[PDB]
Amino acid sequence: MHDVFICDAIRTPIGRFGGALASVRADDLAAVPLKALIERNPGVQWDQVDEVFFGCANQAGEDNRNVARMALLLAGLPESIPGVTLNRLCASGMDAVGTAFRAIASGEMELVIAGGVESMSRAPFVMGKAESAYSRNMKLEDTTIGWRFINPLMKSQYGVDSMPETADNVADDYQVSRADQDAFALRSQQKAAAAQAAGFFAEEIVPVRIAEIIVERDEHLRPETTLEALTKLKPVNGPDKTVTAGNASGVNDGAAAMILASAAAVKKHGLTPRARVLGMASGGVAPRVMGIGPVPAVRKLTERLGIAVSDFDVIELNEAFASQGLAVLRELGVADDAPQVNPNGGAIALGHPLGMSGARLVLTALHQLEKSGGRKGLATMCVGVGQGLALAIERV
Amino acid sequence: SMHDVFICDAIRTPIGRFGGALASVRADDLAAVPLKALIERNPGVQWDQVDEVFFGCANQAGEDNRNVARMALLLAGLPESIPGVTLNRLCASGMDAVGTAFRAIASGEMELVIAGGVESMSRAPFVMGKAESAYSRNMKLEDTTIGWRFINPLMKSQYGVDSMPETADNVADDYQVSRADQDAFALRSQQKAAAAQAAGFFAEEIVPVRIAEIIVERDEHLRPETTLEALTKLKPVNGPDKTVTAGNASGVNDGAAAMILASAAAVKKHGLTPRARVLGMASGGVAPRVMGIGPVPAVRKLTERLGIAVSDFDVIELNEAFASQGLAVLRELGVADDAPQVNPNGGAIALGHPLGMSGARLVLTALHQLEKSGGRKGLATMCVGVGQGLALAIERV
Amino acid sequence: HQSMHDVFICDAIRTPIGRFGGALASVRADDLAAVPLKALIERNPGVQWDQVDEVFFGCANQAGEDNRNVARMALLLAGLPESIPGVTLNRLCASGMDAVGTAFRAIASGEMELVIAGGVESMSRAPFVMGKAESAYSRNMKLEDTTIGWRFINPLMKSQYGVDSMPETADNVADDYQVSRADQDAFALRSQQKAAAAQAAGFFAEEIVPVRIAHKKGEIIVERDEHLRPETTLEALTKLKPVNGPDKTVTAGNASGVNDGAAAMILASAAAVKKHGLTPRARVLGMASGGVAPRVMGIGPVPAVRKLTERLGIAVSDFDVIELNEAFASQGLAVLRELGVADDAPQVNPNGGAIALGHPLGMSGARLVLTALHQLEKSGGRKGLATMCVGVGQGLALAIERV
Amino acid sequence: HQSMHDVFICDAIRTPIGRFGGALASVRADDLAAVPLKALIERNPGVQWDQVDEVFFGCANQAGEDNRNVARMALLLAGLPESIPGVTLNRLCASGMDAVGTAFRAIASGEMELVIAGGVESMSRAPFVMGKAESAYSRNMKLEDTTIGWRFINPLMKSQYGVDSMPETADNVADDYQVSRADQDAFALRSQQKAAAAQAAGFFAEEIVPVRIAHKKGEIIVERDEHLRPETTLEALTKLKPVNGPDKTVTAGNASGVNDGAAAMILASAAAVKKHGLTPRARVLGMASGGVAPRVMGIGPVPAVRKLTERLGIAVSDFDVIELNEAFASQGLAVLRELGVADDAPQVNPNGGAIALGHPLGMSGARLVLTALHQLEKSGGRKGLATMCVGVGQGLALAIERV
Ligand SMILES: [Cl-]
Ligand SMILES: [Cl-]
Ligand SMILES: [Cl-]
Ligand SMILES: [Cl-]
Ligand SMILES: [Cl-]
Repeated sequence: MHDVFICDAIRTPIGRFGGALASVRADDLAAVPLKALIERNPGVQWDQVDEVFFGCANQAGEDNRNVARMALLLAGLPESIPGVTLNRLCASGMDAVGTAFRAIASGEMELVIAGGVESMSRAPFVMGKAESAYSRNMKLEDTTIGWRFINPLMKSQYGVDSMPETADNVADDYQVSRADQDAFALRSQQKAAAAQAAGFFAEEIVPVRIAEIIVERDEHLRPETTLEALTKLKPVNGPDKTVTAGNASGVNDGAAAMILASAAAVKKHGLTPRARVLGMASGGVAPRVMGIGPVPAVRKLTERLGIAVSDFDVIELNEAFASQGLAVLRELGVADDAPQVNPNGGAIALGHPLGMSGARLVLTALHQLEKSGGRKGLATMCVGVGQGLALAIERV
Repeated sequence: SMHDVFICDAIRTPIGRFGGALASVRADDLAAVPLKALIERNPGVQWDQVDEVFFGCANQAGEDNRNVARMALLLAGLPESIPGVTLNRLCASGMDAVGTAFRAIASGEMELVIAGGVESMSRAPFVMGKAESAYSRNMKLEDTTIGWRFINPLMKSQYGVDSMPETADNVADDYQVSRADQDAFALRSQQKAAAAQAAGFFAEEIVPVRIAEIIVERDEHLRPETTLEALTKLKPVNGPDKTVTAGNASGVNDGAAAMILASAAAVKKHGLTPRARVLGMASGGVAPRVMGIGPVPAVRKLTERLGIAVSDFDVIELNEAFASQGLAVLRELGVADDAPQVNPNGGAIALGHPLGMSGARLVLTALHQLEKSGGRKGLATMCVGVGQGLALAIERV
Repeated sequence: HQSMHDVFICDAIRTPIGRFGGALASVRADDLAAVPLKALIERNPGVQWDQVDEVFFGCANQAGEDNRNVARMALLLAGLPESIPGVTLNRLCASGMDAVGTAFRAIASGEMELVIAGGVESMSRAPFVMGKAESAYSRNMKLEDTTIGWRFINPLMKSQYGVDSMPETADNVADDYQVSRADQDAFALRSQQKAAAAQAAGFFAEEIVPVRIAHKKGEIIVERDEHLRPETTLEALTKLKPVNGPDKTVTAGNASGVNDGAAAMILASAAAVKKHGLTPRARVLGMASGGVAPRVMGIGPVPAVRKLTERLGIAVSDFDVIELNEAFASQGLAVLRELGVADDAPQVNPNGGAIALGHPLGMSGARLVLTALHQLEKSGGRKGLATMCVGVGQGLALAIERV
Repeated sequence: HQSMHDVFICDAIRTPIGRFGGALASVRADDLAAVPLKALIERNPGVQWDQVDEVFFGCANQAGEDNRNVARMALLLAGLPESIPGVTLNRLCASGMDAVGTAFRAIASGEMELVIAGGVESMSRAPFVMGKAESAYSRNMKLEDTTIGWRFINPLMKSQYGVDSMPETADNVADDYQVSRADQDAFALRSQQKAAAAQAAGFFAEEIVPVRIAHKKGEIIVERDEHLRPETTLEALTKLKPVNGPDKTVTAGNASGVNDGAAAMILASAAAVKKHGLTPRARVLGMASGGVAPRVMGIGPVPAVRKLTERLGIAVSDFDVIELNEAFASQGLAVLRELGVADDAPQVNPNGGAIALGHPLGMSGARLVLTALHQLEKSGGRKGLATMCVGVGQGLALAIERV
C-alpha cells in the first residue's frame, strides 16, 4: 500500500437557488476550482495527472456525460488526462475523495484530483419516452431535488419519503425536539458568520467571474438568525412535525476540488502535503430514516481503524437537517454542541449543493485541523435512500 | 499490505435492441435482474456482509436516476444495510465499476463487493433546461439516448462536438482504415457471434429477464444474415466520401451485468469459487475528435505498469463501438486485424452496446473465454466518448 | 333596406372516421381537412373555383398541425386558388356545425354568394402543450395533453363552475335527469345496430371519400368508418365498468370515442346555384345556440333547440329527421326527454350516431348536417334538425328543409 | 319581416397593449379576455345580461390559457350568465375584426339581437407545443414556440407556397412593390409621433380599461399602452439593421412587435338598443375578405378593400378615417399606393398604429374597429374603413358609418 496525501484544495462560494451562481453551467462551474488548482501549484507537471474524479448527484443537465472529463477539458488540463464521475447522491464529492485515495493506495495511480459539483439552480426537467405510438401519457418531472420516475416497487417496499419527511421520521424515532433542532441551526448560523468574518471561508474560496461580476462570498448564510425567528417557523410537513426551512439546509450551487498524491508524486511535483487519508467507509439504513446513515458508516470506519470517535479533533458532520445531525451525534456519544463538531458551522448556514458538499467537508475538516493544531479529522454525511459515508484523515 | 482480488460468479441479461425485447423494462429493475440471479446462484453467501455494490451507468437522467446502484440492490431484495454507488465514464462505466471494486478490496477497505453496469437506451428520457428568464422563448427538448446534449459553446469551439460516428470517420481518415477492412471486421464479428450463440456460449453468461410472463433469453441485436455484399451496399452515415455505416458500427441497446469480487478471506468464508484474479486497470485520454483510439494510451499504461506485453494476453476483448476504431487500435498496438485472440466470440457490432453495461460484459466474457480456451491472461479495453480509453487485465486461477 | 337571401346546401362529402391511433392517425390535420375539399373539386366541375368567397372550417384544437387557421391551410393544400380566403371557428364539439351556420349567415346577409363549410379534427395527433416559465429558474413547468378535456386550468373557473371531465358531466346529467344505466345501454345498442345496417346498405359509402395513406410498398386507401362495433350486445354493454366509479353510469360502451375525420359541403345563394351549375339539395332555415351550466353540458341542446324552434315557429315533432349528437347516451336521452321525443323515436339518429361512428370534435357538427340531409333524401322527408352539446356548457341547433 | 336588420356598435373598451414579457405578461389570456367584458358590464347598467345572444372573440393561438373556446371561458370568468353562448374565431392577425363582422352578420340575418364581439392575444404567455410520438420509444420529440410564426410546418406548404416568416413577407412586398427603406422609416416615425400625441391628448385613455396587477409590496394599475417609443427619430430608425440582411429593408423599428391585449364591444339591433338602454354610435356597413400569395401576405388588404367598396358602392376616398394595421411599414405603404391613397394622407391612422401601439394578433382587429369609430366621433367624420393583412396571404376589411 502507498500513503496518500491531500495537498492543495479550493472551492467556489456556494450560491442560493436562482442566486449568484445560477447563470453558471455545472461543467463551467466544476472547471473553476480546477483552474485555481493549476494557478496555485506551479511545480505540478499537469500532463502527469492520472485521473480527475468528481462527484455529481444529477448528471441530466449541463453536467451530463461525465462532468469530470468535461470540466478538466474546460479548465485547460491536457486532453491526455482521464476523468470519471461518481454518484452517491449527497455523498458524491466525498466518495470521489475516497475513490481517489483507494486508487493511489493500491498503487494504481500517483497524482489525482478529487472534487464535486452541483448546479441545482440549473437542474433540468426530464420527460420519459412514449412507450406506444400516440401515447397520451407524457409528463415533465423536475430534477432539482427528490424523487422522479418513481418505481411502484420501491414505493411499496421502502416508501418514497421526501428528504424533509425522512428528517421528521428521524426526529420522531430518535426523540429530537424542535427546540434542540432550532438551537443547533442557530449555532450553525453563528459559527458560520464568525468564520466568514475571520476570513476562514475566504481562504477556501476561489471567486467566480461572471461575464464582469465577481462572486466571492457564500450566499446562503443568514447571520441575522435568532432563536425567536426560528421558533416562529411552521413545519414543512404539518403542525405536529418539527422540521422547518430554518433547521434544514437548502438547495444550492457550488464546486470544490483537491489534489491527492503519493509520496513520490508529492516530491516530483513540488506539492505541500497537508494530511494523509486514513480510510473511508459506507453503510446502509432504511430509506425512511436516511439521516441516521452516518452511524453505521462511522462505526465501520472507526472499528477498522481502531480509532474512537472521541479521538477526532474535528468532526465535520453534514447538516442536511438538524434533526439527523443531532440524532447521529447522540448515537455516537458526542454532545449536541461539542466544540469539535462543525466549529465553523455547516450546511444549514452554508447550503448543500449535493455533489459538492462531501468534497467541501473533507477540505474544510483539513483546513480546521490546520488552524486548530488538531491531528485526526472525521468527515461524515447522510445519503438519500438510506446511506452514510465517513472519511478520516490525519494532519502531517 | 495489498490483498489479492478474485472475480467469482458473473452473469448478465441478454442485450436488447433499441425499442426491442427489453424496451419495457425500467433501468433500475433491469439492473436488479443480475443481482437477484447472483443471490439465487451463490447460496453460501451471507448477503448482509456485502460491503458495496458498484454499478456503471452513462445516463442517470431516467429511471436510472439518483444512484441506480442503490436503487437496484434494494429492488433485488438485498438488505437495506448494503451501500451502493454509481460510476459514469460513459462507454466504460461498467468496466470502471469492476476496476473500482477491485481497488476497494485491494486497498484493504472491503472484502466482498458486487460490480456491474446497466443501460436502458430505449428508455433514455428527453431533457429540458430551466428557463433563464421569465417568458423565455429559448426552451428546447433534447434526446439523451446517445450523443451530445446541452452543448457548451466553449467545448465546441476548442475541441468540437463531433458525433460518435463522426469521431469514427475521423479515426478512419487519420489512421487510414479502409471501408473494405471495416466491412470485413464487421462480418467477422457477426460470424463469430453467431457461432458463439449457436454453441451456447452466451447462454452460459445469460440470466433470463422476466416481464410481467414474457421471458427474454436471447441476445437480440445479432445479424447472422450479414454478408460482405450487403455491407458493401450501405451508404456512409456522414456522407458519400466517408466510411462509417450502420453495418460497421454498433447500435444503441439495453442490458445489465453484474459479478462478485472477493478477497481470499471472503472467498473462503462465503463458499465462493474464485475464477480469476484482477491484475489492474488503467485509463487514458485522447482528443475528443478521435475518441475511438482512446484504448491505445490506456493499454500502454496498464501493460507498462504490469510488465505484460500485449502479445502475452490469451484473450483481448476490445469493444467494437466502430470497426474503424477497433482496427485502428489493433494496428497501433501491433495486433493483426483478424488475430484469433481478439473478440473470438464477436463483439458489440453483433451484440449491441448498452453503454453502462458493456464494460462489465467485456470483463465477464473475457473471463468466460479464458475458461473455455484454458488461457491465462485476459485484457478488456474500450473507447469512451469525449476521448478516453480504459483497460483492465485479469488472470484465470 | 335589403332582402335576406335564401341559402342552399349543395354537394357534401366526408372522410371515414378513424379510431384514436388508428387508420387516419398518420394523416396531418391540415392534409386531412384538404381531402373533402379536393373531393368537392373533383365532384363539381361546373364550379368556377376562383369565385369561392370563403372557406369556413370548424376545429376545436388548433395547437397542432391544425394551427394558424386550418381553413386557409387546407384550401391551399387542396389546390384551391390562393385568392380564396378562409377562417376557422371553435365552438369545441359544435365547431363544424357553427361553420355551416356562419357560412349561412354570411350568404343570407348578402355578403357572399358561394362558400365551403366544414370541420376537421385529428385527435390522434393532438399535441402536448407547455406553458412558458413565469420566472427565471422556475420549477413549475408542466406538459399537458390536448387530445380532449381540460388543460391550463384556471383556479377561478374551477372554484366557480368546476372542471368536470366530459364523462363526469355525462354522469351529472344521468344523476340529475335520472337516466338509468339500462336505458343508456339500450340507446347505445340501437346506435350500433342502426349504424351496422346503414353501413351494410352502403349509406355511409355514399357520404365518404377514401383517404390515401403513405405506406411501405405503395400507398393504400382507408374507405370505411373504423369505430363501429356491429357485434355489440346488451350483455357486453351491461358488463362494462363505469368510467368514473362503481355507482356511476357512463361507460366506454355508452359514450362516443376520440377520433379523426374531416367533412365539407358547398353553400350557395340562388344566383350562385345558377352560375355554377350546382344542384341545390336543401335550404338552411336557421341556427341557434344556448348555454347551460358547464357541469351538465350535455343538456345544452335543449335551450338551443327551444330557441331555434320558437324563432322559426316549427314544433320539434315536425322534423322528419333529428340528428342528435351522441357524445354520451345519458345526455342524448336527457335531451330527447326534455324535448318530448321518445327514447327510440324512429326519426332520431336513424342511421346511428357517434356512439357507433365516433366523434372527431371539429368535424362532427358538419357530419350531422350532411347526414341529416342525406337521410331526408333517402326517406323523402322535408325538414331536418341537427343538434349537439358543447363542452363547458353549450348547445347548437341547425334546421334545414329539403328542396 | 324579411329585410336585414341594421346593426349598431354601442359601447367599446380595451385593455392597454403590453410588451412581450412586460406589463400584462402575468395575466392569463382567458382572464385578460374577461377584463373588457367586466368593464362593459359596469359601463352599461341598462342591459339585461341574460339576453346576450352570443359572445364572439378572435384569438390566433388557442393552445395556451386561451384553449377550448376562449370566448366562452372569458364570459364565464367575467361573471356573465352561464346561459350566454360563445364562439372563438381564428383568421390569424384579423381574428378580432372577423369577430366583429361575424357578430354583424348574425344580427343582420335576423338570428340574434344583442351580442359582444372582441379579441384577445397573450403572446407573452403563448405556450410551447410538442407533437405526439408516432412510434413507441420515438427519438423525434421536439418543442416548438407558438409565440409567433410557423410551427409543425407541412412539407407540401413549403414546396408549393413557401413558409416565409412575416418579416420575410414584408421584405418581399418592399421588393415587389418598390417601397424604400426611407419611406418605411418615415411612415414608422409618423406612427410614433401621432401615437405619442394621441396618448398625451388622453385619446387612448378614453378607450382603455386599466388592469390591476399584484406585486409583492401591493397592487399597481397598468393604464398606458406600453409599446410606444415616443423618443423615436428618423436618425435612430436609420441606424437599425434589416432583420433579413443588408440589401433588405424591414427592421425592428419599421415593424410592429409581439404583444398582449384584449378588447370588446357591444353590437345590437335597433330593438335591442331600445330595450337595453344602449347608446348607438355607428352602423356596420359590411365586411369582405380576400386572398393573396402567402409570400406577399402584406398586400392582402387590397383585394379585401376592393371587394367591400365595390359591393357597398363607396370609394376609398369617401372614408373619413382609414385604420390600416401596421404589421410592417412596407405593406402599409404598398396597400395605400395600390388603393390610390397618399403615403401620409391625414385620414389614415391619425392616432398612429401598430408600429407604435403593438400587435396582439387576436385583439388588433377589434381595436381597429373601435378606434376607427372613436376617431370618427372626435373628428365629426361619417364613414370609416378598418383593414388589415393576415399571415398565409389574406386581407380583411370592415366599413362603419357614424350614427
Ligand atoms: Cl435528491
Ligand atoms: Cl454518448
Ligand atoms: Cl374537450
Ligand atoms: Cl403567426
Ligand atoms: Cl384612431
